[PDB]
Amino acid sequence: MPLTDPAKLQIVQQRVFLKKVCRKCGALNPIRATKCRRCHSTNLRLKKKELPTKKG
Ligand SMILES: [Zn+2]
Repeated sequence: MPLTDPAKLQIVQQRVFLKKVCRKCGALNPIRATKCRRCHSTNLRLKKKELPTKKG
């Protein structure tokens, strides 16, 4: 991301798991966060992990 840190304790350092975006605000929280840092409503959805080519 535009904020290019060296390596936080997040998925920035080569992870296939994306971040979670609040379905209320659209606030994307770290995979470490338990809930939204906007409304604290625990209403987050992790972005489409997607697939490589086939299922598995
Ligand atoms: Zn929210």
